[PDB]
Amino acid sequence: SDQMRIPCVIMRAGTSKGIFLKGNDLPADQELRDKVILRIFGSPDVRQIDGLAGADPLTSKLAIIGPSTHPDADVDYTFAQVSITDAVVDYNGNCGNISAGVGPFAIDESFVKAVEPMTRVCIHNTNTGKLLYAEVEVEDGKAKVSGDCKIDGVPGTNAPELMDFSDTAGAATGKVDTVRIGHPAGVIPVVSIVKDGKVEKAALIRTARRIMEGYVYVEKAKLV
Amino acid sequence: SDQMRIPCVIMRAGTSKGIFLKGNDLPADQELRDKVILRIFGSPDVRQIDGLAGADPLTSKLAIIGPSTHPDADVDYTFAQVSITDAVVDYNGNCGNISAGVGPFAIDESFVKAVEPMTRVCIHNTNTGKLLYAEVEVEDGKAKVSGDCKIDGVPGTNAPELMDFSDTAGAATGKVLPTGNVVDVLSTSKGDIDVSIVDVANPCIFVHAKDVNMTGTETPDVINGNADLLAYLEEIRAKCCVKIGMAATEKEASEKSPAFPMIAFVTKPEDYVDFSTGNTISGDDVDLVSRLMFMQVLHKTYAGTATACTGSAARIPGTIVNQVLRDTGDEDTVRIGHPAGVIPVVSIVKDGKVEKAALIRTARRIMEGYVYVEKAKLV
Amino acid sequence: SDQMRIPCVIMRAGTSKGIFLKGNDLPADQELRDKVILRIFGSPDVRQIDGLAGADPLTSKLAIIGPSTHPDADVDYTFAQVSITDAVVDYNGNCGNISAGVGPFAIDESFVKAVEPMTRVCIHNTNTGKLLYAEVEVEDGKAKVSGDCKIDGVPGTNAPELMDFSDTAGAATGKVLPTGNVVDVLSTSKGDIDVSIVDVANPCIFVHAKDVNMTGTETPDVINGNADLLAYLEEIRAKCCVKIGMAATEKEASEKSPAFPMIAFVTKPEDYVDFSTGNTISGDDVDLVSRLMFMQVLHKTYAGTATACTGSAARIPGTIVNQVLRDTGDEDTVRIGHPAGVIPVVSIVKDGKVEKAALIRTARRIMEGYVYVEKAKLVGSAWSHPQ
Amino acid sequence: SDQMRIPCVIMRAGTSKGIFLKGNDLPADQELRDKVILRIFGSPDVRQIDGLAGADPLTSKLAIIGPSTHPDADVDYTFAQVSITDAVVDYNGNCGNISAGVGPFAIDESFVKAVEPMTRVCIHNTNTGKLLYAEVEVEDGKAKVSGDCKIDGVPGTNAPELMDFSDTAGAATGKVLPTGNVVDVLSTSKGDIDVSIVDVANPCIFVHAKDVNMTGTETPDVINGNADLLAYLEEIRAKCCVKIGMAATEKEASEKSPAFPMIAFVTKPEDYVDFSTGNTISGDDVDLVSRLMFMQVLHKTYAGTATACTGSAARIPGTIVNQVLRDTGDEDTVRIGHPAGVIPVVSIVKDGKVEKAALIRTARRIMEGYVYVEKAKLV
Repeated sequence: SDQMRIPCVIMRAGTSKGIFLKGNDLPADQELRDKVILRIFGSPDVRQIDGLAGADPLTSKLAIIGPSTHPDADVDYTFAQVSITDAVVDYNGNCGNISAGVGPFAIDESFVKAVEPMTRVCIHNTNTGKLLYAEVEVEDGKAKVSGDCKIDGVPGTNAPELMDFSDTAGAATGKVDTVRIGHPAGVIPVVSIVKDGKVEKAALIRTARRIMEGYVYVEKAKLV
Repeated sequence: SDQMRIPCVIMRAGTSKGIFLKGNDLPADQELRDKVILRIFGSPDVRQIDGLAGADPLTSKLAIIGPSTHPDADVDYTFAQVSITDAVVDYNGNCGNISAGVGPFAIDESFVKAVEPMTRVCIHNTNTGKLLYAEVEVEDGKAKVSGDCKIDGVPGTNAPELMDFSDTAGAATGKVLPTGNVVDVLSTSKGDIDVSIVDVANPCIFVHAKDVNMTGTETPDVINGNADLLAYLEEIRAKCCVKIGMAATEKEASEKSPAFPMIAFVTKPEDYVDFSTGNTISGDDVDLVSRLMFMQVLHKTYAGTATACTGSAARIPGTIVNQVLRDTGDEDTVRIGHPAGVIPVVSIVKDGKVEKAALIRTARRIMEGYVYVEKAKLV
Repeated sequence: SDQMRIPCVIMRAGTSKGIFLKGNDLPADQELRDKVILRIFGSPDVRQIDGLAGADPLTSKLAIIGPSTHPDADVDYTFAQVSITDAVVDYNGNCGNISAGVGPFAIDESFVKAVEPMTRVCIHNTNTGKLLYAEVEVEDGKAKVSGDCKIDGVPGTNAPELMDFSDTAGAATGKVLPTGNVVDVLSTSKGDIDVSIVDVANPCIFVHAKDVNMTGTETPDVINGNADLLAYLEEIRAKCCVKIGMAATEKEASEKSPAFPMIAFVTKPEDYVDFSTGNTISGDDVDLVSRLMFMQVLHKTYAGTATACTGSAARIPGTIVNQVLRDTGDEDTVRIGHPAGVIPVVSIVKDGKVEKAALIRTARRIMEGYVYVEKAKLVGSAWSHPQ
Repeated sequence: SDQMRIPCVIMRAGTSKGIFLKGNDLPADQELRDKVILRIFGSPDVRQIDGLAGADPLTSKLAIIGPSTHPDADVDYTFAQVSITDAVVDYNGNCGNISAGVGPFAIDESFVKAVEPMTRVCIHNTNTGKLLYAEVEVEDGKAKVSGDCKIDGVPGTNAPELMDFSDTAGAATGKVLPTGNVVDVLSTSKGDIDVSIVDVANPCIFVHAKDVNMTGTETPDVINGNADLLAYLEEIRAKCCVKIGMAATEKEASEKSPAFPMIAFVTKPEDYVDFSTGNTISGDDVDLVSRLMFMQVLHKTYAGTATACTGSAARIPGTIVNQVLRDTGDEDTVRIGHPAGVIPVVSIVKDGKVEKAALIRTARRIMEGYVYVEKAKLV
């Protein structure tokens, strides 16, 4: 009676931790939808002590997953950066690491039919409108977790997943092979192709796994 | 098939977030039990990115609940701090904050029969051997969550829980007054100073604000920008550490016991500025003003175990805390004026015996479900 | 340990209980899939004591739900009647009852975006190839459960769901009117008799109650009473079965095919007695009285598929059902007078093509969580005959 | 928002199926409790189409589990028979089969610490005040499921569990022979009949098969299929219920106490068909043939309690059971032939008192999760 349950899963998506929710498990009204996300995350609060998020920007992001609204997509995906300090749910942009969780989650939730060795998943990003391509290793109707692929920022080794960003060209503007990078915590290669105005492939190897599934509670009285 | 499922609860307990597991859901082999815990939390990792914990010691604490092995206790409770950067599951002391979630957990899981208005849950701490008494508000078979009691560290208000720490008297030491004195005069690099050493919940050393050259109502920014004060308080801390048996040497105390005993400096109730909010706390709302150090640095509020210890000291005739304390007549509450507010503690000590050391906490179940552990990482 | 967990939902779907699973949560290997399904249900075992099924075929049904395999469909849906008594998972037909829960399941699981006050769900049935159209009441991202609608076989009242079988027009024969004619003269051991054969959801034969020496308003004791009427109705049924191409022989029709086509005798709205409560149903409540045989015996109420078929025939001008129907005008519902109450159906036919043939159903989620199946009983044997 | 969630477990316990709820998960108000239970089960309704239960008395059973309320017991267990046909939840007895899931449930839920090979669980049956003891095979913190033990009425083979019903004499009356007699003649609408009433684990009424026009070896279909036998068995049942203080009227007995006492009709050993397989159970394999009625209808196997009670009666010189029983010689086992085969019970009555009442059982968790209940059905 004091609280309400919401189904909810938590993922490591690449170098991030995401909280994953199904479109229908959230309020239709945007005002209430935002209050409820803030309550799940434990925002606004520097410690995020009364909610699921872990007080770092890398561990305070949302993926809402729903039925595809695009004839060429298996699944719709809405990303949000949930502010730690402010009452703000920011829907501006795509998260490349978080989109690495989407495919495996879509398979494990039967939004996409599992095909052994490898399932191609096509993701419709809402914030952008653009399509992403995930190539997912599948074993027994579920996403493979184990294997020998190292990405920097995550201890140990996991099943590789290829993300294709090639149709991201246009992001905000509407206008536009393995190359290294010495980012904050190591190194990272990508399969770029530079040809003026068309992007052939922008593909990189990510990694993901499900950490938890269950129900978050959210206090009713705090939705005054 | 790749991953393994373990039943699991996440709670806010006081100003902490903990993971609450049941005894039987964990392997009995200590060595592998700990490999699982580390895997559940995501350690070792600065970022704890491949686990449930939030990469801060406040959000990296474990609670294993099981059947009571003590005839007066309802539930057994084993605490552990799970290291972030290392592969250690440290079961050493207890944690006063996390214990706040145990009563609500026991009720919601039906370890204890729900009784309306309030359910008394007696918790046997495993790490320590001591009992804690919880007074939980209950409604419709569950622990009440909503209400209008406020605690520092947690936004908003909630339902109160009464945590009595009376049985932790002589925690670290075996005695409420380890030194046998109500005030000890301590030799110091800067001359003699008066100190009062009390051991309830955790050992605490008390000093007059004047004797360390402060008004007592200073601000965290003023206090932390005083290398000289800090060097001095640590010096005093370390000497009493040696004095009460917790280290052989001041170096050892400073290096290997940085946390306990704690040190606080006290004054009489007077008006002061709430640092966090720029507003004035009237001296009429507090029975004394205190400034607690924790980890060679000012604690921005007041630690739970320091609260129980301060209140206990208040009631022992002759301690620095008792001298400074505004007489409370028949009120058993003492009101401690910390930097950002006032925290009440119910404190009854008759004849050197602690009969109540009870503070108000709060707790809330955040999530329930199953954690996943990768089978290959347990090799 | 000893057991493996599988996600799982139990639903009430129409007057049935179904176990609803998701495509990727079952094994791909067909032989192993049926194994796991059977362990879930507790079959074979006449009591089904070691699984979730209720040991009655009403409560031993399966729905596998996964992503759509059809351009116009939101979701794919596979049905199966799990056998109580033998190690068999029977994927033959479809169940208009079980599919009543598909729509709500799809919404509650976010396979179809929730729309208030109502979501249309397009269901692609695997066993059959046809599409089904669910109109579902939604509130706060979920199928409504509470409401004022009453269905027989379910205590109390619930939120109504519209289930449209109009895409099962000519499913069994390829044509709505398997003969081309709205009425046919059929030869009989008792003379010629008029018959209308319509094929929506399932083929039905329709007969004037008068032409079988009935008033049309009798009772399950009275009808089942005289063996001449029972015998004569099987004759007609078996002969039509042959005529529309589903048997080569009356004998074969009535032994290898006793369920379909079905047969009903019909009259205009009238007062008549409900056998279950000696009460009286006014003729203004109904748009025709009708009496349905199923398995050589009177059906005590009305079969789902017959309902959809009857409503359709009623709108096809000429047919016996259509001749005997009360005008409805603006109202698309036709109310059918069966022997223990009045079932309704939404029926629109325009220019020989059927647009709505919709039953009113009800559904509700009963439980969600994890079924356990014991791994040792899944182990692949050399040969397993329990005899 | 239309529906409420209730945590919930389904188990096969022995040869029955049960729903296991924890104490704090059901409302405190008895009337609201009983309305919730009915919604969870789907009652009343011949089909139980809108609830969890299976529309057969053996699949409409409830166990509620809570903390122990008895100084020698690890856990509390309250049984209820949920009526299929009526709005009735019946707490007047124990259930032997269901009680077999209680040990496994208590361990899997951490009310009892798991001990490898075998964990002893002492169980306080609420309804009756008596204690039963269970010995459970544990592996990896949970009750074992897999094994080589066969119990007739459940396909395949499982981990065995030893159930001990020795502390359960006079479960409802306070006396092994509540009338004082081994045999009483009862007045009846068909004239005088001999009955033995024995109260061990639960009270049972034993009758000669022939005194009711049966050969004793009939089939659920054959027995469930004649109204008169059924109406007459209930008359006997109801009358002995009143005669023993569990009811005021015979009408009340059939309406408010339809579960207990139970009634069985018995015969000397004979060949009979096992309805569930079709196989012939040989007369040399049993010591007697019993047909047990439960909820006005044949009990399709045999009750755990009725098993304890039937064996005890076999050892009391004079009872109908005793009269019909093949001499066992040195063997302490009595082999009871029920409709689905054979159940053995180690049964020693030393002239007055029950020293052994022991059987083997088997248990399995089938599903964990949340039942939903429609809020509007409760207002």
